[PDB]
Amino acid sequence: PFSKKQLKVLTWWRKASPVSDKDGIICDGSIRAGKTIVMSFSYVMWAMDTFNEQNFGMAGKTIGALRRNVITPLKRMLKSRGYRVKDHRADNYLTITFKGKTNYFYLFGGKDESSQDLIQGITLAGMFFDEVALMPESFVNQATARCSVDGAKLWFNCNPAGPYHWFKVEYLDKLDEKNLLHLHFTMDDNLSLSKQVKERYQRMYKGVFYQRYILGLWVLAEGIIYDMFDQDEHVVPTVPRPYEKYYVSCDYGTQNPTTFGLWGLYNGVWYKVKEYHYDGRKENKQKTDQEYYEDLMKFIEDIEKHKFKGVIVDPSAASFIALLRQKGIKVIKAKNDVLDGIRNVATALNKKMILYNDCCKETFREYSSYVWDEKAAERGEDKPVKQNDHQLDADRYFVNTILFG
Repeated sequence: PFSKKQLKVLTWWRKASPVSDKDGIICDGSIRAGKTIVMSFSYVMWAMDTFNEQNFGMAGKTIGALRRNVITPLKRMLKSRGYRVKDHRADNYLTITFKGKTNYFYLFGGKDESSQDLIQGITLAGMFFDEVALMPESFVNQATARCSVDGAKLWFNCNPAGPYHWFKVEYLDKLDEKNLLHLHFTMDDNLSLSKQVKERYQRMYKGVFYQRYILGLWVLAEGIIYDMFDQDEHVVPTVPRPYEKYYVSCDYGTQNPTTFGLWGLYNGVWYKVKEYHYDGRKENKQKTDQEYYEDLMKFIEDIEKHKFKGVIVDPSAASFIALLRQKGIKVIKAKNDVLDGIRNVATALNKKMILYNDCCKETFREYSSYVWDEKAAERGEDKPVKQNDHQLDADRYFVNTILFG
């Protein structure tokens, strides 16, 4: 069962609809509202019905993201209803055929290099954006400019960012000016989710991320980032526990602070067991990659190497990664997504996927001074102020790479 609102996405374009004259549709709102899948399916339906031997565009933050989110379940859904699909993987387009008709669906990425050469020249009968909130504005405008065929329709799908964000300002606020339908989506509009499963997702988020991804609201990122951190809840005594696995997470910095952090699993919870924190300026002495390698070994002396699963480090610190690999240390390149990492660290704090030993003094100080960039947030761009963020960046590298995936 599709909800009343999901059905509106499936039927708005059909000639029988009152709102079929509109030049496109925007579906913003909460996560898990069942909007990405119905809107993807409706786009293909529409395209197949309305045109023949015509080109269409589908876009994501990256072509991979687009495939995992949208295409792969869309293809199973299309095959079910009796559409013949043929994915041309390396070429990044599909040919869907249905009741004698055939159309061409090209896959693009927001920042992708190969995409930006194709979108300069291709002609399109329509365009579809998934997570348009994340895509760069310039690519989105250049893609709509390629929709030159008569009867073309623009389809936008996203989750909320800040209310100064270009997509809010230029598309959602200027809704009649571009002649677009708008359907806002909540978890109420996903009938497959039980009141049991829905209350589980509401627990996952608090603060700005709750207001954005649950209430569906374009609310401003302001003040303390991890407002849900709570020394009652998240700090525990620094006493030995029988840890199953281990990692070390590392923000590298010669000029700045370098930090390590021993993470350790125990009954479904990862504990930041201790912290390393070396400042060049304060100590009045920088450190070489050798010296940090040496320190990293002292940092993990006491743990059993059969439980130690590797050092997570930012790809930028390659000079360090080279050395660590020469010394037979397993390196994991960190999933360095800033905004999505911050979002996940909070979700881990809220669900209590992580806890901290009371000895993590530098980390707790950073929690109280990690703040959103206020100036940039009111330009549309949600960013952290990169200052007192060295333990918290390492903690993000760990949570985003190990816990989430």
